[PDB]
Amino acid sequence: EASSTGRNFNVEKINGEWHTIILASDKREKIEDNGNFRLFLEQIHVLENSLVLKFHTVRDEECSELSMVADKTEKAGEYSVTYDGFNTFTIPKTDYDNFLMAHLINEKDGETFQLMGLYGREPDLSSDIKERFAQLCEEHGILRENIIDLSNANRC
Ligand SMILES: CCC(=O)CCC(C)(C)O
Repeated sequence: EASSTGRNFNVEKINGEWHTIILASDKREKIEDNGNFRLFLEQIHVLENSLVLKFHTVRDEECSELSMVADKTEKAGEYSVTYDGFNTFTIPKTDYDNFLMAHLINEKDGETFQLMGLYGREPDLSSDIKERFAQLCEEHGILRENIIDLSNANRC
């Protein structure tokens, strides 16, 4: 297990397929049925100073491809991407082969909100990992009512 902000982090290892398992935010509407941030990650392609992120959005079961590139910032293990405002994110924890936890801060017109996600190499993860994710969300001030499990709706 490693953190993108640590020194033993090997970016190249998060390359490949991933799935959105759980999404959480202190701004629930952002990840609800019609939210701009209810994104289902499909793949991460690691570049020297960037990350190519491929997702799909869903509207009444219809899926649409979406891609974007996040660039490294001045801070180690942190990336930024423009999407409905300015976003910076880090990877507080991942084991490379099974799960990945992300933490993002969005700033738009003086307004801010944070989003945290749990991603898996498989379309679902154990309840222990999910609970461990819920505990990290708590530490960031995000309550369970604002945590949404999408493991049963992440496929097209
Ligand atoms: C605009 C980019 C996102 O919402 C999701 C970022 C990750 C996959 C890092 O959590």
